[PDB]
Amino acid sequence: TVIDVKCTSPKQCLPPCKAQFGIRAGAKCMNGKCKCYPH
Repeated sequence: TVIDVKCTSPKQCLPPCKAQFGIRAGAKCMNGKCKCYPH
């Protein structure tokens, strides 16, 4: 998934990823915005 969590690092997208997107869900950054892994 992609959220409009704007990023300097994966860190700041990891709590929304684990919010709504999944149990062990992960997050990384590219182009200043998140690319969330819902697993």
